[PDB]
Amino acid sequence: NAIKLYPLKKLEIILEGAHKEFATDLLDRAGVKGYTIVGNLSGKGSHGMYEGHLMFNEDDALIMIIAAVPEELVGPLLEGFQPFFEAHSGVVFVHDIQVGRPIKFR
Amino acid sequence: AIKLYPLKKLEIILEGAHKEFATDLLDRAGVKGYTIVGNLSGKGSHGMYEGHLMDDALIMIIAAVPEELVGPLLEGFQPFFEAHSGVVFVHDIQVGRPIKFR
Amino acid sequence: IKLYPLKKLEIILEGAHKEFATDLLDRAGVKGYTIVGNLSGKGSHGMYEGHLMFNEDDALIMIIAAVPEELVGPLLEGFQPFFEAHSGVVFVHDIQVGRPIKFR
Ligand SMILES: Nc1ncnc2c1ncn2[C@@H]1O[C@H](COP(=O)(O)OP(=O)(O)O)[C@@H](O)[C@H]1O
Ligand SMILES: Nc1ncnc2c1ncn2[C@@H]1O[C@H](COP(=O)(O)OP(=O)(O)O)[C@@H](O)[C@H]1O
Ligand SMILES: Nc1ncnc2c1ncn2[C@@H]1O[C@H](COP(=O)(O)OP(=O)(O)O)[C@@H](O)[C@H]1O
Repeated sequence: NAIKLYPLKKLEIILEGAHKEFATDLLDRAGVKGYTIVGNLSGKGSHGMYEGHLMFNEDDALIMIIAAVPEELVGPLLEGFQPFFEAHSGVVFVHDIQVGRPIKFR
Repeated sequence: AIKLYPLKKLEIILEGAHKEFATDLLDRAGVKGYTIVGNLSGKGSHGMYEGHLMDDALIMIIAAVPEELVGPLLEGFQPFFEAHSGVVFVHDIQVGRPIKFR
Repeated sequence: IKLYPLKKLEIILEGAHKEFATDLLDRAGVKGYTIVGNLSGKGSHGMYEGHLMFNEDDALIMIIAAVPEELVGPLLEGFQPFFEAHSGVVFVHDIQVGRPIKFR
C-alpha cells in the first residue's frame, strides 16, 4: 500500500530548564498537542557555558523542547516566544517535516 | 567543493519498553545504524512522561535511512503506533558518505 | 515575524573527541552549539550499548550546531579527515530561524 505522508513543522527550543514551565505553558496555550523534552545538555553561547552534569539532572540545566506543530501554529508561537528570547538565553530552530497522522497533531 | 547526497532521517519517539521491537524493525529493513537518545520527558494526548533524575521510560531513536526504506519502515511502525504511544518524524537531510547508510 | 534560512548540523561522535569537534566549530566561526550527552547507538561495525558505557570518553554525544550555509562546506572539509579515521556521522538539515544576526 501507499503510506501517505503530510507536512508539519518541528520546533527545537533550547533554553534554561528554569523556564520550562513558561515554555510549556506557552505551547499548551497555543494548542500544541504534545512535546518532548531532552534534558542535561551542554552548550556554548555568545556569553556563557552550560556544562551538562555527569551524574544527575540538576535544576540549573540546559534543556531542549521538541514540538511538532501544524504550519498555522508556527507564526503565533514565535511571536509568543519573541519577548522571551528577547529577554533570555537560547534559540529556536524551525524544521519542515512529514508525519503519517495529521490528526494526532491538531 | 564538498559534494552532498540526499537522505531521510527518522525520529521515532516511544516508550523504552519497546526499544528492541523498534531496533529489530530497523535492522530487518536493513538500516545500517541508529542513535538512541535516553533521559526524556514529554507530554502526550493522555499523559505525562516524567524523566528520571539519574531507567529510560521515554526514548528517541534517530535513524538516517535511504528514501527507499521510509515506506517499509512506516508500514512496520503503523500497527505499533496504532496500539501504543509515540510519534515518528520524517526529515529530509544531506550526508557526505552515501555507502555508509546503505 | 520573518523567518530566515539556515543550516543545522547534527554531529554524532565519541565523547573522547568532543574538544576536537568544538575547537573546529569555534575556529570556523560557528556562533554556538548544543551537546546531547549519554547516547547509545548501533554503528557500521559495532553496537554502542549504553549500559556498557561508563567513561565520558567512551560515550556518544550529538553536537547540534546551527550555521549559515556558507560555513557548511568548510566545516565538512574540516571534519572529513576526522571521520575517515574515526566513528560517527554528520547530518545536514535545512532549518529556519528568526534572528539571522545571532548566527553570524
Ligand atoms: N548556533 C547555535 N547552534 C546550536 N546551539 C546554540 C547556538 N547558539 C546558541 N545555542 C544554544 O543556546 C544556548 C544559549 O546561548 P545564547 O543564546 O548565545 O545565550 P548567552 O548570550 O547567554 O550565551 C547556548 O549555550 C547553546 O546551547
Ligand atoms: N506534537 C508532538 N511533538 C513532540 N513530541 C510529541 C508530540 N506528541 C507526542 N509526542 C511525544 O510522544 C509521547 C507520546 O505521546 P502520545 O502518543 O500522545 O501519548 P498518550 O498515550 O499520552 O496520548 C509524548 O509524551 C511526547 O514525548
Ligand atoms: N544511519 C544512522 N542513523 C543514525 N545514527 C547513526 C547511523 N549510523 C551511525 N550512527 C551513529 O554513529 C555511531 C557510530 O557509527 P559508526 O561510525 O558506523 O561506528 P563504527 O563504524 O565504529 O561501528 C552509531 O553508534 C550511531 O550512534
